[PDB]
Amino acid sequence: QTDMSRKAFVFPKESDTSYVSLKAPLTKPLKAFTVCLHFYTELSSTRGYSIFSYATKRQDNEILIFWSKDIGYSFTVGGSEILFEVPEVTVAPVHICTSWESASGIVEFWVDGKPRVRKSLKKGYTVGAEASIILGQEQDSFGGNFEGSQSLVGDIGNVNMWDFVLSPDEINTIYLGGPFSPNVLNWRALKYEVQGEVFTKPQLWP
Amino acid sequence: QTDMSRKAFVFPKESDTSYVSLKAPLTKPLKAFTVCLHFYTELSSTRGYSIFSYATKRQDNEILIFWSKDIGYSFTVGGSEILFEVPEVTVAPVHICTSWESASGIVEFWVDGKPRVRKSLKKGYTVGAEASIILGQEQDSFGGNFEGSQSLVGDIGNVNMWDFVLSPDEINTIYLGGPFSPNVLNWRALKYEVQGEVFTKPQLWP
Amino acid sequence: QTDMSRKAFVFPKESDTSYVSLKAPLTKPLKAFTVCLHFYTELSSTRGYSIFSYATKRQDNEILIFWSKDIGYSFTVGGSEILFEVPEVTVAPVHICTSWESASGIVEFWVDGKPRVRKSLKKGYTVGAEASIILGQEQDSFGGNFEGSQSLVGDIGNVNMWDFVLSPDEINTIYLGGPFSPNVLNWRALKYEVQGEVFTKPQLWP
Amino acid sequence: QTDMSRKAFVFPKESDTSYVSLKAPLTKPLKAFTVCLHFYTELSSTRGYSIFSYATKRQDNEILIFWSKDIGYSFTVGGSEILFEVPEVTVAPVHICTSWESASGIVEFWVDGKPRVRKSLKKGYTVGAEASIILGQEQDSFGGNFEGSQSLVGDIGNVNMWDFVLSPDEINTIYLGGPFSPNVLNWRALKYEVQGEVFTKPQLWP
Amino acid sequence: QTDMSRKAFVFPKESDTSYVSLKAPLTKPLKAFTVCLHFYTELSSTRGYSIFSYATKRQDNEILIFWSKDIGYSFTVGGSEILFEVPEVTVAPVHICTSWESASGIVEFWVDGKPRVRKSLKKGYTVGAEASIILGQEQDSFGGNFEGSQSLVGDIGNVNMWDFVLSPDEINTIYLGGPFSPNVLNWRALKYEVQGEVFTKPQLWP
Amino acid sequence: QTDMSRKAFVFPKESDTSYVSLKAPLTKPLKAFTVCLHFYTELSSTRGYSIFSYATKRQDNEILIFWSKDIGYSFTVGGSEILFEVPEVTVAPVHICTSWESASGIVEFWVDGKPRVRKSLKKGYTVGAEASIILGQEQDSFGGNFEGSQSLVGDIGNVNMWDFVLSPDEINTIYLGGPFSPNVLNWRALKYEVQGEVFTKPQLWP
Amino acid sequence: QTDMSRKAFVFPKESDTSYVSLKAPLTKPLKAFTVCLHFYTELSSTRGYSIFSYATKRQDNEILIFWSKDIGYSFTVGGSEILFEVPEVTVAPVHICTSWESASGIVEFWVDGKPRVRKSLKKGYTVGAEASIILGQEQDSFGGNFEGSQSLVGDIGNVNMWDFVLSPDEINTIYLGGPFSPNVLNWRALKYEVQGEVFTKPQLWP
Amino acid sequence: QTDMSRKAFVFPKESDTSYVSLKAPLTKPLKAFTVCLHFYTELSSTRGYSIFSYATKRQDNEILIFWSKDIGYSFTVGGSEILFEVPEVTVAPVHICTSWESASGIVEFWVDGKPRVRKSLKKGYTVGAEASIILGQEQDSFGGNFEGSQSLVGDIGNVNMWDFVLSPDEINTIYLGGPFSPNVLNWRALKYEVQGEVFTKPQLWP
Ligand SMILES: C[N+](C)(C)CCOP(=O)(O)O
Ligand SMILES: C[N+](C)(C)CCOP(=O)(O)O
Ligand SMILES: C[N+](C)(C)CCOP(=O)(O)O
Ligand SMILES: C[N+](C)(C)CCOP(=O)(O)O
Ligand SMILES: C[N+](C)(C)CCOP(=O)(O)O
Ligand SMILES: C[N+](C)(C)CCOP(=O)(O)O
Ligand SMILES: C[N+](C)(C)CCOP(=O)(O)O
Ligand SMILES: C[N+](C)(C)CCOP(=O)(O)O
Ligand SMILES: [Ca+2]
Ligand SMILES: [Ca+2]
Ligand SMILES: [Ca+2]
Ligand SMILES: [Ca+2]
Ligand SMILES: [Ca+2]
Ligand SMILES: [Ca+2]
Ligand SMILES: [Ca+2]
Ligand SMILES: [Ca+2]
Ligand SMILES: [Ca+2]
Ligand SMILES: [Ca+2]
Ligand SMILES: [Ca+2]
Ligand SMILES: [Ca+2]
Ligand SMILES: [Ca+2]
Ligand SMILES: [Ca+2]
Ligand SMILES: [Ca+2]
Ligand SMILES: [Ca+2]
Repeated sequence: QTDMSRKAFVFPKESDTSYVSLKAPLTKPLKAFTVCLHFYTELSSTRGYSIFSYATKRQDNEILIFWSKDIGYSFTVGGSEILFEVPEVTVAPVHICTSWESASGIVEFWVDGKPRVRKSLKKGYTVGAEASIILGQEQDSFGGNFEGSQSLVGDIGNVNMWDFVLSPDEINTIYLGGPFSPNVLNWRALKYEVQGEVFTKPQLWP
Repeated sequence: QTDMSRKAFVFPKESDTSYVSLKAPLTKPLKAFTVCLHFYTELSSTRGYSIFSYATKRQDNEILIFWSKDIGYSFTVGGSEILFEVPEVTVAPVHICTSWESASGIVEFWVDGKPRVRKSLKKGYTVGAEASIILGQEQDSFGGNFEGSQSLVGDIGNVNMWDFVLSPDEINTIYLGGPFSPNVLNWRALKYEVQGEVFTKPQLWP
Repeated sequence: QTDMSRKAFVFPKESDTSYVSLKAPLTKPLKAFTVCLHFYTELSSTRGYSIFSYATKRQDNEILIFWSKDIGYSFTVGGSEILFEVPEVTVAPVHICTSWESASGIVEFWVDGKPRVRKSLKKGYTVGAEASIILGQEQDSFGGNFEGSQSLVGDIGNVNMWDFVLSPDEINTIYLGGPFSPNVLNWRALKYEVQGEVFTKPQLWP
Repeated sequence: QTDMSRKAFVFPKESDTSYVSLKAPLTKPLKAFTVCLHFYTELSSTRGYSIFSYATKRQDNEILIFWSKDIGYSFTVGGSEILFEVPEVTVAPVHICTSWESASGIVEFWVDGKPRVRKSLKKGYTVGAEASIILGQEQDSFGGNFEGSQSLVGDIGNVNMWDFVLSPDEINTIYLGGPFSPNVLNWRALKYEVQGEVFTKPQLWP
Repeated sequence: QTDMSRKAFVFPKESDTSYVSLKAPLTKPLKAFTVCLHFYTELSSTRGYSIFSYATKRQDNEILIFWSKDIGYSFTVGGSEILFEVPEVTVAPVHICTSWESASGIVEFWVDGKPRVRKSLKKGYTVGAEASIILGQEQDSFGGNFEGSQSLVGDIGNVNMWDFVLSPDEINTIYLGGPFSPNVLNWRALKYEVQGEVFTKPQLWP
Repeated sequence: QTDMSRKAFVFPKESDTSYVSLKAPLTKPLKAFTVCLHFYTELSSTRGYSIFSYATKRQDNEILIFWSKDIGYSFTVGGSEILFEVPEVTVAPVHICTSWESASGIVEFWVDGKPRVRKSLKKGYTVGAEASIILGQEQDSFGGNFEGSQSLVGDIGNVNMWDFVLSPDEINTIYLGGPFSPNVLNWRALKYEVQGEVFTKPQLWP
Repeated sequence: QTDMSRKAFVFPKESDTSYVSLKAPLTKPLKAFTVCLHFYTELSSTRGYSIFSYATKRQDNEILIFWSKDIGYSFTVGGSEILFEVPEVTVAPVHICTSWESASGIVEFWVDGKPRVRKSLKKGYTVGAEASIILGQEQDSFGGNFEGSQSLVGDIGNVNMWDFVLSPDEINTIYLGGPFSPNVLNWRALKYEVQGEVFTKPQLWP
Repeated sequence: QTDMSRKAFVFPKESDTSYVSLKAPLTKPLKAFTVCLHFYTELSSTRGYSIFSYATKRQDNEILIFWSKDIGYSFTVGGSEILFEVPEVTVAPVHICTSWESASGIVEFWVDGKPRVRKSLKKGYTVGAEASIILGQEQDSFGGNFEGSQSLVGDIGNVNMWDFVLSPDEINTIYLGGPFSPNVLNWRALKYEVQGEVFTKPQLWP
C-alpha cells in the first residue's frame, strides 16, 4: 500500500494507453457509496472525458463520473445516467464528491463544497463488488477497450471511496481537509498499478 | 410531534403523487401570518413549481407561494396574486419568508435576508383556519387534484409559520438562525403525513 | 413631536390620495439646505416618481427630488432642473443626501455615501419658508393636485432637513447613522399629518 | 443584532467592572446545549478565570466554563462540576466547544478540535431558559456580584451556542471554519450590552 | 444484526453495572485469532482497566486485553500473561490490534499501526468457542463478578474479531480504514446486549 | 502661501473663463518633474477636457495632461504626445501621478496607485521654468486663448509638483497620503489666483 | 555580480537593438530547469513578443517563453512548442514561473500563482548549457538576428533560474517573495550586459 | 534618504558611543503608532538592552522597546511600562511588531507572527512629535546619556513605523514581506545619521 498524500497522478498527453488501475479487496456488493476526488484538466471546453470509471463484467459503466462537453457532469450507475448541467466552467482544480444510495436512489453531487440538488437514479439496484476501477480512461469492457477521445489529460488525486453516503457534515470536513477514514478506497493506503505514461507528482491544488 | 431539525423533505422525482401534508393546530382563523422556508430546486429555469400551498375547502389557493417561470415569485392569498420579479436566478438553496397582514394587506417578501418592497394584497380578508397545508404539490381541491407539472422537485425544509407578522429583526434571526418559536407550524415539533416518493434526509444547506 | 426612529412610511399602492405632509417649523427663507432620506421602491424601471416634494405658494417645484425614467435623479430648485443621470438602476433601498447653496448655486448629490460631481443650479435664488412639504406625491399646487402616475410606491423614511450645507464629513456620519441634529426637519421628532392609505412600519433597510 | 464577525471583545485590564452581557431570548428550558467560543489569555499560569458564565435566578453557575489554576478546564452545569485536567499550557488562542445532554448527562469537551473523553454530569437536569449570559466576569447573582480575581483578561470571541449537541462532524466544521447556523446565540447576529472597559477589535486568531 | 458503523459505546461513569455483551457466532474452537478495537479513556494514569474480556466457563481470562497502571498493556490468553510495556502515554484515542497463533504461540501487538515485537504465549493451546465477550468490565465468572476498579470509563468501538492472524498489510488497512470483513465479530453486523448505564454515541475518532 | 489642505477647486459650469492660475517659485529649467493631482468630473464620457495645462512663451502644451474622448489620458511634453489608452471609465474621483525624465525620456503614469507601463517621450528635451500653470482650461497662449470644449467641469485638487521623478514607493505614499514635500508646487503652501466662476469647497474625495 | 533587487530593465521603444544578455555560469547540460520572471507590457493586445529567449549554437529557440497574439503563452523547448492558451488578458504586471523536466517531459506553467495544467514537451531531450540568454529580443542566431516585431516593449525583472523543477510550495513562496536561492541565474547576483537603449529603473510592481 | 533594503546596522562591540539616530518627518503628535523591526543579538541571556528608543525633551522614555534580562520585552509609553514575559529565548534573529493606541490604550505585541495578549497602557496619552529616535543605545535625555550596559550588540534593521495601529492581517504581510507603506519611518526611504563604530552590512536574516 502506498501513501499518495500530497501526490497526484499526471496524465500529460492524450492517449488510450495511459491509465492507472486501483485495487479494492471489496467482497460485499455496494448498496451505497461515496466517491470524492480532485482533478484538474483544461479539456472541459474542448471535449468530454472520464473522471472516474468503475466497471463490472456485466456492466462497463457501473459507476461512471464523466464530463460531457457543453452539458456538465454525467453521473451514471448501472448504465443509467443523470446530468448535473454546468453552464459556466472555469479553469481551476475542482473537488467533487458524489454519493449514491440504493434504498432511495438519491444521488448527491457536490462541487467545490457546494451541493447540487438531489436527484433519483437506479433505486433498488446493487453495484457489483468484483470491479475494475480505472482512472484516466473510460472502460467499455472490464478493464479495457479505452477510447482516446475519452481519456483525462491533466491531474487526478485524493481519490477516496466509502461504501456509505457521507452526511453533509462529513463532506464539509472532507472539502476543508479535516480528518476522515475511507472504508473502500483510501488515498493514504492505496493499491494501484500504472500503465503507460502516468507520473506521480506533487499535487498542484492545496 | 416530530422534531425535524436539520432534516429536509426530498422530492427527487417529478410526480403528481409525492407530497407531504402538514397539520396545523389552527383553531382561530388568521388575520395575519408569516411563513418561512428553505427550498432547493433546479426547476427555476425549466418550469413553475409550488413552493408552499395552503388550501381551505372553499379556496384551493388560500395561501400559495409559487415560482412562475421567467417571472419569479408568485405570491397569492385568497386567490388574488402579486408578483416579485426575479430576472436572474442562481443554483443555490434559497430561504424565503413572507408575511401578510389583513388590517393593511401589506405583503412583505424576503429572500436570503433581503426584503422586497412591501405590496398590498387582499386587505381586510381573513384566511380560513380549516386548512390542508401541502408541500411538494399544487392542490386544486382540498388535499387533492395535484398537477404533476406544478410539483416541486428537490428539497424543502425549516417550514415555520406564525399567526402574526414577524418584525425585520426577527426575520433576520430566522435567516441567520437565532432562537425563535413559531406558533402555527413549527419544524422543531412538526405534525406531518408523507405520501408517495418522499424521503427525509440531512439538510444540504447550513 | 413624534420620534419616528426605526419606522418608515409605506405607500403600498399607486394612488393620488395617499400622502403625508411634514410640518417644518421654519420661518427664515432658506439660503441653503441639505435633505437626506431613505426610500425603497420598484418603480425605477417602470415609471418616474416623486421622492421629496417641497412647494411654496408661488412655485410648486420649489424643491423637487424626482426619479425620471431611464434618466436618473431630477433635482429641481426654484422650478429649474439638473439631472444626476443613473445608467444602471438596481433594486435596493437607497440613501440620498442633496445639498444646495444660494451663495454659489452648487448642488451636491450623494447616493449611498458616494458623491456625484458638484453642479451649479439657481445661483442667487432663495427658497420660500412658507412651504408645503409632502411625501408620497408630486404636487402641482401648494397642497394638492397630485398625479397618480407621479406618486411613490414603496417606502420612504429618515427624512432629515438642515438649512445649511453639511460638509462631506458630516454627510458621511448621516449615511452611517451617526448622531446628527437636523434643524429644519427632524425625523427623531417629526410633526406630520397622514392622509389616505399610508402606514407606519418597521424600516426594511438596516 | 450586530455582526461581530472577525471581531473580538478585548478585556485589557483586570477589573470587576468590565463585562459584556449577551441576550438570548430563549423560550424553552435547555435539555441540551453546545457552546463554542475562541478565547486568548495569558492568565492561565497566574490564576483561574471565567470563560463563559450562564446564570439563572435559582443558580449563578447554571452553566460555567472556568479555567482553574493548575487544574485546567472546569465545566459545571447546575453548580455540579467536572474537570478536564490540562497539565501543560501554551500562550496561544484556544478554541473550545462544550456540549451537554440531559438525557444521558454526557459532557463532550473539545479543545482545538481534539475531543476530551466523554464524562457524565447532571443527568436528567434541565437548564433554565431565563438566563443571564456574561463574558469577562464570573457572576454569583443573576446579573452581578463579580469577582476581580475571576475576571477574564485578554480576548474572547466567536461565541456561538446551540440548543442541541453538535455531532463530531459538525464540530470539525466549526473548528475548520466551515459554514454553520447557531440556533441560540450567534456571533453573526449578536445582541449584547457592553459595560466598563471592553473594546471590540479585530480578532488576533485566524 | 446492528450496523454500529461510526458509533461507539460510552461508559461515562465508573461502575460494576455498566457493560455490553457481544455475541460471536463462534462454534469452532479458536486455534488463532485477531482482535482489533479502538478505545478512548483517561484512566491510564489513574488505574488499570479492562479493554476486552473474553471468558469461557473453564477460564475467565481466556482472552483479556488489560491496561495495567504504570506498566502498560497486559495481554493474557488461557490465564498466561505477557506485557507490552508503555513508558509514556498521551491522552488520545488509541487503536490496537492483537493477534495470537496457537501453532507458534506468537503474539502480535499493534498500537496505532506500530508493531510491537512479537512475543510467545501459550504455544499449542486452544481457545474455547463457548465464550462470553464483555466490553466495559473485567469478568471472573462466565458473565459477572465485575470489579469497579477494573471497569473501563470512556469509549470503545470498532471492535472487530477474526479467527486468523491478519497480515501486516491487512492491519495497516484496519488502522487507516480500508475494506475488510471480520468473521468472528463484526462491528458492522454486531449482536449485543446493553446492561446498565451504557450509551451509543457518534465515535469521537475519525 | 495658502494651505489648501482638505480643499478642492470647484468648476461647476462649462465656460471659457473659469480658471485658476498657479505660481511656481521656480527659475531652474526642469530636466525632470512629477505632477500629481486628484480630480473628479463626469465629462469623460461626453468630451475631452484639460486636466493640467502648463505653458511657456515658446510652447503652449509644454506639459499638458488631457483626457481625450474614447482614447484616454493624452500626456504631452514640448507639444509631443503619447496616449495611455483607457477602455472603461468609472465616474469616481481619480488620482493621477505623472513623471517625466529628460535623461531617458521615460514617462511614468499612475492612476489610483496603479502604474501604467513606462513609455518614451521627448528624450533630451528640457521644460522651461518661466511657465504659466492653469487649472480648468487648456491654454494656447502664455495665459489664454481658452476653449470651452476643452475646459474642465467638476473638481480638481491636491495638485503637487516635484522637479524630480518620484520613485514608486514615494508615489504610493502620495496616493495613501503619507508625508511628502513638493518642491515645485505644494498644495499645502499654494500660490494661486482665481478668475471667474470658481469656488473652494471641501474635497469630496476622502 | 550586481544585486538587481527591486530594479527592472525598461525597454521603452520598439527596436531590434535594445537587449540585455544574461550569462549563466552553467557547465552541466540541463536535465531540468525552472525559469520564473516578472514582466509588464501593453503589447499583449497588439502583437506577439519574446519574454525569455534562451539559445544555443544548434538551436535558437532552445528555451522560449513567448506571447503569441490572441493565443497566449507559447512555451518552447528544443524548438518544439506547447501553448498555454489565455482567453482574456489585461494591462497588469504578470509574474510567471515555468518548469520543465526531461525525465517525464512534464511542463509546469504558473501565472500569478495559479498553476496551469501540466503538459508534456520534449521528453528525453536535454538543454545545452553553452547558452546565450537575452531579454528584450527574440533571437534567431546564437546572439543576434533580432526581429524588431518580436521585441519586448515595457518592463521585465526578477528573472531567476534553477536547474531543477521547484515544487509547488516553493513556487508559491516565490510568488509571495519568501526566501529562495536560484542556482543558475540569480537576480540578486546577476551577471548582465546591456546593449542598445535599455534603462534600469525602480520596479513598478510591488 | 536612503533605501536601506537588505541592509542592517551592525553594532559589533559594547559601547556608549556607537548609535544611529533616525529622523521622522513626523508632523503631528501621535494618537497611535506601530513600530516593526528585525534585530539579532546574543545579549538576551547576559543583560538587558534597548531595541528601539524614542524620546522627547519632556520624556526620555517616550516610546521604548527594551529587553529586560530574564523577563522579556519591556514595552513602555510615556514612561509607564508593561511586560511581555518570555521564559525561554532562542538565539535566532527576531522580528517584532508593537502597536499602541491612545483611544483605548491597547498595546499589541507581536513576535515572529505570533500576537501576544492585548494589554492596556496609558489610555488617553499622546506621544510627542519632536522626537529623537535612536537605535543601538537607550537615551535618558533628549539625545544622549547612553549607558553602555544598555547598548545593543548585534544587528537591527527593517525598522518601519506607522502612526496608526496596523490590522493583524497587515502585520502578517509585514512579517511575510508583502507590500507596505510606512508613514512615520520607512526603511526604504530612511533618513539617518551614524555615530561611532557602526557599520552597514547585508542583513543576516531573510
Ligand atoms: C458519455 N457517456 C458517459 C454517456 C458514455 C461513455 O462512453 P460509453 O461507455 O457509452 O462507451
Ligand atoms: C399562481 N399560479 C396561477 C401561477 C398557479 C396556480 O395554479 P392553480 O391553483 O390555478 O392550479
Ligand atoms: C417630472 N419632472 C419632475 C421632471 C417634471 C414635473 O413637472 P410637474 O409635473 O411637477 O408640473
Ligand atoms: C466552580 N469554580 C469554583 C471553579 C468557579 C465558580 O466559583 P464561584 O462562582 O462559586 O465563586
Ligand atoms: C491483573 N490482570 C488484570 C492483568 C489480570 C487479572 O485480573 P483478574 O481477572 O484476576 O481480576
Ligand atoms: C491634442 N490634445 C487634444 C491632447 C491637446 C490639444 O491641445 P491644443 O492643440 O488645443 O492647444
Ligand atoms: C513562432 N514562435 C512564437 C513560436 C517563435 C518565435 O521566434 P521565431 O520562430 O521567429 O524565431
Ligand atoms: C525600564 N527600563 C529599565 C528599560 C528603563 C528604565 O529607565 P531608563 O533606564 O530608560 O532610565
Ligand atoms: Ca464505458
Ligand atoms: Ca468509451
Ligand atoms: Ca394546480
Ligand atoms: Ca391550486
Ligand atoms: Ca409639481
Ligand atoms: Ca406633477
Ligand atoms: Ca458564580
Ligand atoms: Ca465568583
Ligand atoms: Ca476481575
Ligand atoms: Ca477475570
Ligand atoms: Ca486648445
Ligand atoms: Ca494648448
Ligand atoms: Ca528564434
Ligand atoms: Ca525571431
Ligand atoms: Ca531613559
Ligand atoms: Ca538609561
